[PDB]
Amino acid sequence: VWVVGMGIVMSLIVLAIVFGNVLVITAIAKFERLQTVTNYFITSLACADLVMGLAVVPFGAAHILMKMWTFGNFWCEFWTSIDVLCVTASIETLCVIAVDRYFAITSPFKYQSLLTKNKARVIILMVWIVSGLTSFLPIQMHWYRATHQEAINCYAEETCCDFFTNQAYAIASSIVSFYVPLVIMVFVYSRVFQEAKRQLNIFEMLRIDEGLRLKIYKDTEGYYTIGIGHLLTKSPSLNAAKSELDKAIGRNTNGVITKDEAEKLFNQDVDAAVRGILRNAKLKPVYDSLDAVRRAALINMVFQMGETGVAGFTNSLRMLQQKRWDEAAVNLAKSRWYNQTPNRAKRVITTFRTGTWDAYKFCLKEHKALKTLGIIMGTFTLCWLPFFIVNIVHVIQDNLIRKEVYILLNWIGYVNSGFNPLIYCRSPDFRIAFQELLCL
Ligand SMILES: CNC(=O)[C@H](Cc1cccc(Br)c1)NC(=O)[C@H](Cc1ccc(C(N)=O)cc1)NC(=O)[C@@H](c1ccccc1)C1CCCCC1
Ligand SMILES: CC(C)CCC[C@@H](C)[C@H]1CC[C@H]2[C@@H]3CC=C4C[C@@H](O)CC[C@]4(C)[C@H]3CC[C@]12C
Ligand SMILES: CC(C)CCC[C@@H](C)[C@H]1CC[C@H]2[C@@H]3CC=C4C[C@@H](O)CC[C@]4(C)[C@H]3CC[C@]12C
Ligand SMILES: CC(C)NC[C@H](O)COc1cccc2[nH]c3ccccc3c12
Repeated sequence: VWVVGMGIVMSLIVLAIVFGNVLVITAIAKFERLQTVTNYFITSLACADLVMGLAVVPFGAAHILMKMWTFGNFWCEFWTSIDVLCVTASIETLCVIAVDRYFAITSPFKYQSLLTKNKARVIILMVWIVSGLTSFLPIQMHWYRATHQEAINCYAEETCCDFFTNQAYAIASSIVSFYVPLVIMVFVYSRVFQEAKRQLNIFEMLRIDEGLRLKIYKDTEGYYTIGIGHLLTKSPSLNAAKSELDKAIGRNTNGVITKDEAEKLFNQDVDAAVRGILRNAKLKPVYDSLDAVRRAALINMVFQMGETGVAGFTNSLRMLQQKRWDEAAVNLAKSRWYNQTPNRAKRVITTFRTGTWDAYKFCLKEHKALKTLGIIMGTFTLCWLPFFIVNIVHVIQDNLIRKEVYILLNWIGYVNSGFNPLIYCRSPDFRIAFQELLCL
């Protein structure tokens, strides 16, 4: 009675997919900084969604509104071949991203790919080549067709294009195209989240709660600071901070250093804090009585307040040595250090209390980047898994699943093509990128 409301919602979906994915593709094409191995795979993923929104979803909406197929038999064997192609090439790309992110975090070059940009193009071509054989060869050679009468009536009729497949195809094609790359993706990327948390480091811990500024700034106390929380001087003079900066770097800096020399200062200060923990008589027994995680929290305090200041927590150092983490967490809260900087002290106290990195989960920028990739994979799973689960259940018990439920679940996977550009807005780098492109 009212197909307009359904038709308008469908028209807004096609527009959101074409606009959103062309926006992602152009950002990677125009900006030199975005040319990376991951964004190459993002382009392959965005191209799959673009062909989805151009050549698949519009004809799928016309098929629903007209209750028939008005584009002929040739286009539908193609429309179905393209539809299966974009879903296969999407899950395989995600599987390649999860595997590529695994080797990046297990390598010494943490968060950086072991592939060159030319190898990434070779993998993408192979992905579409293998996906092309999986999607086109069964459809064009008619390896999918069923044998019953209702299916043969739809094949011989040009105005009917319901996707009837035999049970062997619906079982095999779902497993080889979707389930196998999905299970590998979920398993491998589950390990990336484990390694990111397990390989969490005091150098990344201090980077999180003190940031990085390669130009001179003032900290919460007003003192001049540069790098990763490297105190230059407590004097209000700016030449004094600049003069002390030149002595540490060995160069007239004018208050500006690079990241290569900012980390060298950071590595010096961390070693200075550790060397001060071992020399101090009060901190030495506590440090030897701690695991690697709680050792990092103790160096975090010494990094911020100095060796003499951390030794002042007389009671807290008793119980951190006495393995009584919960009691030490309360005394650490009752301190000027908690009142001064509570968000940092909260993360340190939690580290002392739980002995884990729960307070620094997804705080590092690279770990934020890995979380968004997890949302792309998780949302893709939630949108297509009900459809593919119903595929298998329909094969076992044929009478159970109606086509109204089948089309509904298929379109939940259809709207997934527009979610990727929205999820990429979690990145400040794409956010700046599309602001430039949209001229905002
Ligand atoms: C070595 N070169 C880099 O690392 C450049 C450098 C850079 C920085 C700032 C502006 C520009 Br222009 C370029 N960063 C980039 O290439 C960023 C790095 C990044 C930063 C923060 C986050 C997060 N928190 O989710 C995520 C990634 N990549 C991205 O955003 C990409 C991306 C991939 C996966 C999830 C979300 C975003 C693309 C999203 C879609 C369009 C194109 C980007
Ligand atoms: C038969 C028709 C309908 C299917 C459409 C196939 C198209 C969209 C496929 C075929 C080859 C694919 C390309 C293969 C290699 C690359 C290199 C990479 O840096 C960006 C993506 C890009 C450029 C792919 C995008 C999608 C692609 C162009
Ligand atoms: C296949 C038919 C039916 C639909 C239209 C296909 C379009 C969307 C495909 C075919 C080839 C694709 C291109 C292949 C290669 C590149 C280079 C890359 O650096 C940016 C994306 C870009 C430029 C792709 C954009 C999308 C593209 C033009
Ligand atoms: C309107 C119909 C044609 N749409 C198809 C789905 O969007 C995507 O379907 C699949 C993608 C990848 C592998 C697949 N194996 C199948 C077996 C039966 C039905 C769909 C699929 C399928």
